[PDB]
Amino acid sequence: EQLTKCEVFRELKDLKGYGGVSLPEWVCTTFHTSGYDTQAIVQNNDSTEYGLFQINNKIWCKDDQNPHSSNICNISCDKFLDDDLTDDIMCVKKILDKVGINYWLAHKALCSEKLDQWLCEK
Ligand SMILES: [Ca+2]
Repeated sequence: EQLTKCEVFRELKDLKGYGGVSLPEWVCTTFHTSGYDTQAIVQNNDSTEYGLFQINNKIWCKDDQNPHSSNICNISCDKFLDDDLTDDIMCVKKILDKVGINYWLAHKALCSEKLDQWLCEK
């Protein structure tokens, strides 16, 4: 499910300013993390990342590949592949509170400058 820039802008409302991260920074971070695809699945080494935010199953959510996950978000990873981003966002908040925005390697590298390009109107 490939969302558009403004659909992401609209759906990530509850993250606005959280942890001091602006909405524009989030639209930018999710693109360079999953390309706006809520069904994105990437697995490198002993880890598989899920959804729009690419939440790993190493410590955030539990899945099949790793039953022994810390599962800090207390949720099955498959819940990060549907169209409802509510539970994804709740988990993102736990990630921000704990490891911070740097979980998303893309934020520092490309989403800390030039943010106006990522805004929407109306
Ligand atoms: Ca979800």
